[PDB]
Amino acid sequence: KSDVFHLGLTKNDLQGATLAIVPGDPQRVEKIAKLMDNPVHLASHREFTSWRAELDGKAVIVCSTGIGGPSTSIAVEELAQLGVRTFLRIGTTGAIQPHINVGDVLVTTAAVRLDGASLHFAPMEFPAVADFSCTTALVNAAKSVGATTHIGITASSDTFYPGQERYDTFSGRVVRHFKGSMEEWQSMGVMNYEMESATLLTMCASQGLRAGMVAGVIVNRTQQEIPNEETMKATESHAVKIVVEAARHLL
Amino acid sequence: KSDVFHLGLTKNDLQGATLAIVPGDPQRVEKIAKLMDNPVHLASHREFTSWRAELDGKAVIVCSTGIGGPSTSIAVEELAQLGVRTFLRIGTTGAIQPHINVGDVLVTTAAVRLDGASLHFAPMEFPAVADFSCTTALVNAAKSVGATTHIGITASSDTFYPGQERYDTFSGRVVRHFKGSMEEWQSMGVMNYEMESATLLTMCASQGLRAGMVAGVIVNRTQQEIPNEETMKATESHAVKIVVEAARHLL
Amino acid sequence: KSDVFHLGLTKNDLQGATLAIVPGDPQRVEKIAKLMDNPVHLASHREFTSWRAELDGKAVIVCSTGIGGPSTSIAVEELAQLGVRTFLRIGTTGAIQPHINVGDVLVTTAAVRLDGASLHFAPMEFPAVADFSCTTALVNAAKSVGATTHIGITASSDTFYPGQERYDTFSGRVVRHFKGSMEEWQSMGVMNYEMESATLLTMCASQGLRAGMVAGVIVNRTQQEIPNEETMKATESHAVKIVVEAARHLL
Amino acid sequence: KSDVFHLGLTKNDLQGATLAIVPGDPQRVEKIAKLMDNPVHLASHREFTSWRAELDGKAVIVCSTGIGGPSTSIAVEELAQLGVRTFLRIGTTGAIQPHINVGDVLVTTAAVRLDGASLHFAPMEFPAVADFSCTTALVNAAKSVGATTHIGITASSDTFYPGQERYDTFSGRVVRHFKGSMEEWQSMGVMNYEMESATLLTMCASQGLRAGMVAGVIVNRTQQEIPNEETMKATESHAVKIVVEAARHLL
Amino acid sequence: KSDVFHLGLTKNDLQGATLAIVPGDPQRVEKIAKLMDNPVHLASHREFTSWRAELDGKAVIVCSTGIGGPSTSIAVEELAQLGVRTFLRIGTTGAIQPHINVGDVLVTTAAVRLDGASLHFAPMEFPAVADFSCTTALVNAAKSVGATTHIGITASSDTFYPGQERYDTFSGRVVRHFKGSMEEWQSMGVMNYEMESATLLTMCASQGLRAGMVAGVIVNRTQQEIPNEETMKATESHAVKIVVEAARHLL
Amino acid sequence: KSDVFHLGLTKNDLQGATLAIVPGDPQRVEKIAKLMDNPVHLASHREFTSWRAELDGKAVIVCSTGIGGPSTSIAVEELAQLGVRTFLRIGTTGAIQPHINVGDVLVTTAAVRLDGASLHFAPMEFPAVADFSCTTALVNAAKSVGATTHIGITASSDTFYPGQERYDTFSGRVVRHFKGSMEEWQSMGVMNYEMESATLLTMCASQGLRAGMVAGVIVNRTQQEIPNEETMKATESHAVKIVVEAARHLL
Ligand code: NA
Ligand code: NA
Ligand code: NA
Repeated sequence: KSDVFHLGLTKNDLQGATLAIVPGDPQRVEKIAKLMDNPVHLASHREFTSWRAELDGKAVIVCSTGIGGPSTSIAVEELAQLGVRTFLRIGTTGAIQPHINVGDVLVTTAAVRLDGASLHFAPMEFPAVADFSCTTALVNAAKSVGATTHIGITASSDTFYPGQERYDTFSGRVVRHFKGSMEEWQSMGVMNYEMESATLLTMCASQGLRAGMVAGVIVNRTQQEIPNEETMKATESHAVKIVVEAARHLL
Repeated sequence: KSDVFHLGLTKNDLQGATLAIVPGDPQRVEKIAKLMDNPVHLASHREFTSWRAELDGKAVIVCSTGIGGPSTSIAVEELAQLGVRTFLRIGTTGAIQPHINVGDVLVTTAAVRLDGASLHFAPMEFPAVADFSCTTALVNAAKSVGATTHIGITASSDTFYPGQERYDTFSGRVVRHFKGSMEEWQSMGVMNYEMESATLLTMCASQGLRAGMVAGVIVNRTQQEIPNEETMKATESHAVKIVVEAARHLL
Repeated sequence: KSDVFHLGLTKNDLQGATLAIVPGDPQRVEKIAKLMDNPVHLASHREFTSWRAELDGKAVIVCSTGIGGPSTSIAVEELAQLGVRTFLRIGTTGAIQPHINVGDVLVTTAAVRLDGASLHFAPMEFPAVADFSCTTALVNAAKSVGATTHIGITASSDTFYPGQERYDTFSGRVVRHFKGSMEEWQSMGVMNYEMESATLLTMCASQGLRAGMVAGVIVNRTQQEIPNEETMKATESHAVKIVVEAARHLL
Repeated sequence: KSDVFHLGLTKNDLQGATLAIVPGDPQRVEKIAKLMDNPVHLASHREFTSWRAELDGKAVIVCSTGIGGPSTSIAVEELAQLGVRTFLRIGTTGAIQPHINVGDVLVTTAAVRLDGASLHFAPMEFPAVADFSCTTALVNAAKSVGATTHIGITASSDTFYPGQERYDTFSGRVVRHFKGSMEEWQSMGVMNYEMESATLLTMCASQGLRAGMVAGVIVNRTQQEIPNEETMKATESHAVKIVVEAARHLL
Repeated sequence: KSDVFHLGLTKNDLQGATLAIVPGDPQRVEKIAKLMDNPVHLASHREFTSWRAELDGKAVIVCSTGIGGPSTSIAVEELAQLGVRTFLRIGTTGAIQPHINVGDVLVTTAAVRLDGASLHFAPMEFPAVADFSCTTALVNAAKSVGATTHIGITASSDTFYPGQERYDTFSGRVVRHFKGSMEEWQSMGVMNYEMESATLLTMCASQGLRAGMVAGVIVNRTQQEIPNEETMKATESHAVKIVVEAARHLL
Repeated sequence: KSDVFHLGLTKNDLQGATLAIVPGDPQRVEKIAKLMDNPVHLASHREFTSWRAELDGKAVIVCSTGIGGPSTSIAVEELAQLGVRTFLRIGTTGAIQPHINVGDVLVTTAAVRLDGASLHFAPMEFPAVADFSCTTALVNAAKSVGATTHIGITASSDTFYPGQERYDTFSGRVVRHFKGSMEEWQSMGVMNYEMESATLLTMCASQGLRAGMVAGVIVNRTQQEIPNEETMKATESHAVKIVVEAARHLL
């Protein structure tokens, strides 16, 4: 009954939308859609919850990716089969540089490919680079709403734990290749870790699709505080504001 | 109030469970749990839906992993922090060998690592191999219900599309190293594709955890039919019966 | 005059044998054959000594592989051209885990591929995994004769010295990639080192042949004692008993 | 008497310059410098010819890199030791996409790393990405002079011949991994080949330096014409005007 | 009673020998030793048969390596522990270039590393190169007996079958990365295949030992004839005469 | 007007020359040519300065390569299109072994491939090995003029700074893969670092061209002195004498 294998959507469901905002968490989709006009629930299958809304009179889709490159790759492919050509990722993230503060915004120009799915689209030599128009719209949007913004490289990991050098785990073990890797990325000016951008950016850049990514900083691993839940939600809302404002300039 | 970062579970929720049945789809969790005694919904956050039930008087957890190694690695880690030591993967799958029929059951001895998350636990040379006791229990359980069973190697891909050499896609492109890859795996006796076992098996085998995997066949790509909804349901139930029977012998 | 390039055997020499027991040392072949009925010498060319015997009325071949993947790959290929479909490796080995004692038996489910010849059959991503029927027969055989058995992963090295992190050598040097590697394997639960199983298991698993491996523990590198020669021979004989008993269940 | 090993320059020679325009050809340096105020020849050693000039009252250096990552890496390092923090690459290039015409301008967002020197600064997974402020200034400058501009990915090769899949050569041979590579890059949206950007961008992005790249199109390999000398000169001047205008906004 | 783990030799057995002639086949050792003065059998264990003889009044050892890098690496290590510093490989080989005729002699300057054991001594980027003094002595010796000699690169494979692109095998399959590989080596001027030189040369070059290799051509795969037994014997003797003559100048 | 894309040369310019001496520095070419008869300037384009001269009545070309594999690869290809079949590299170099003294001569048998351009001609497994005739001529020439000569392996790096483990740099950073690499090469008997030989030797050895390399030692990194400029020039002249004398024996 669906037109795609996983999302549970038909072409008609999108009502001509060609831009998607793609958060990770299905439970966050509704909140984003409600910033815009006539928000409606389209489907919820597996980790993929999708809502439609209208932005300056144009249909947009908000669709969750789940955690990681593999589910992200399914969402992007199936949305592309449904007519989406522009993908904007919104998230919240840690930072790994001392000058980046909680509440700041990160716009990702390109990703360190510590994932597997990106390799299914392009060999490692190929850059996991964002579309310039999307990045520009995100930077301008952040400037417009008075954000403190950092623009640069993000490390994109297939794991939350060892790939980000976390040792407070069941085994306490980090495999050799990843032990000391965080210090390496820090030394090269990498801003932060997350888990989807290498796949998203590589997939889009090699498939004629436009992608960008913005995130709000909720923790800094170099001066690590327990996040205040109110502050997290405020930073999340701030990043969501930026991604929607950027989308307006990409329609 | 959660004891873990993603699953929204406490140690108390598990009531001493040390075995988890782990399907991919959150909506499949309830149906598996309800085959056992005193099933109770625990939590639903992101792609992770968890239920507790009782098997021969012992608590067991059913928890979804989402699609792909990255979310699987989070579920396994956090379940391990909550006391789970044995993980049984249940799924439905296609097959890529002519002798494997729809309705047959596949037990996976090891995976071809076409993923990224497995590398965050062990270098590529390390085998993505199942635990012998889990594999034995699954094979025995399949025999007990009179299944037609194939035991062998599964190719575990970070993508549904190019990594499984699908061409009916947005771009119709498959990157060089995956072009012709399906024929290679077929020639080497690989049974099927799926998207989580390389991570699950590598992780568990390198972290002192036990893992096995069973799947019901719903399609064969060498003799490809549209699956019948009734047949898929019966195959799902057949495979679920096998995984629960295996769990009985692993408590 | 021979039917194969290296083994010095004809098809008729095997008298219908479809199972081979494959030790490393040519000088050990006769001893194994003599456990069975009507043992006869077939050939001795290079490192390949072969004997025929009968097990429960069926011809079996015992053929040495020499040390390493390359000569093993020749033996397996040429035996396969002579009708052998099942290969059981028997050896004696060190262990690298504290809980494994001298005189214990190891059944290998899969190998860490620290060899070169396995790559000539399958890319690194492919698992060097044993056949489930062979592994089951070996586990059951070990259980039957009262062995203390460990089941799991073996590191399979192209060298005896640097690849197993031995420093009491001519140069005392271990190349960077291998320095500290033993600790890595130990941390991942690897049981032991040997030198042929990655090739044997990868070759067989990718070529439609069945293979398994059992070994007797003669030394433990974590609590390292000089082996008593009588104890070594007894452990060797015990492992040989197990491999022959397993073979009976694979005919 | 030089402050650096190769360039033959002193700190004093730069007169406080912190921005460099870096063409490949030493003979191109004078022409670029003479577009600005008070141009002066500084030094010529090996492939490194350097001139100083003034732009809006501020000192800027023009320095050639030679062909390839290795000489580029020397120039960037030694210029950084002399106070340069911003590097703008100017070149002329072919194109490999049908929609890109002779006389068009290419701004590079990131490079495919088909080089070796980039690996001496960051592992392959790290993106060879341009600085956002530099890329923005180049795009804005191109707009200011009314250029037809394409913004995207460039393939950066350590060779002119096999790495760009040229067959009209001494041997007519292209090694396996480069045979068919051009079609791969074309399918992934790559604009053009050149020979320095992977090193330049990776180096700068991992060392806290800012880099961008602009190039004028002189030939298109999908519709290959012999370039007219007059047209090439005009295109060179057009691109040089763009890089100088961008430099104005980066001082 | 042995001083080494595998060879069954004592320091005394060598009587001060510091040069070894190392054929692959244990049965070839006696014939080589008997060309020199006072030949004596030392030991035969596994694939390692050793004889001592005298050349211009000086002790030399002839010791077999078995097939492949792994057993070769054991022989070289243990001979080095027994005082051997110079290793001369003697073999017979096929050729893969049309200009190389049966009965010709090949002196190997370096090897293509299609093995695994070489990597246990040096990373892949390190050249599997022969010692200049050994190569010179072999070339001079070949000239002294009036050989037709080709000097160049040999491809050194961990397998006899797929790594040398043989298809007349059990499976008839050659894994992707070896399919078409022979044509690649031919185009690059590679003379021949064998199975030990990558390990021998890499090991020796990285461990302060001297190694060279000479081989007599018995077949040419571009103009493939069944070898005549008489011709092979003559070619063997011709090559053995060369290796002994070279040894004279390396004492 | 030129017959090649970069060198600015025609076939006639070479007057039948089939041997090239290839230094790095364009400003050094004239000095080398003037050792021979009738030296004349042919062209100076980019980093490629070429002079013709006559050696024992035969035309020879001296042509600079610039720094690095990429420009070297252009020079070699274009000279080959102009009829050059033999390439002799002359340089001055550091040494990394304690026994090598300033003023000594190094003849390179093969290179460690720490470059990128070599991979555009042959996969990493292929040896970056010099031609035996060229190496022999260089060794004999060094012996003839009373040089103190070391023959062996050179590490060939795409960078001057991090690839040779230099820390007195702008960032002071050396990427993980290269940190501690110098000690590794020293332990394997590598003589020295330079920047072009991996490309030159790999390219030539795989393309049917003959290449060799000789260098004068101007510094030893293990007992590091500031070079005396007079000593440097004398050592340079000594190495130039050797390369020209070798060329006489290769015509
Ligand atoms: Na997921
Ligand atoms: Na062997
Ligand atoms: Na250059």
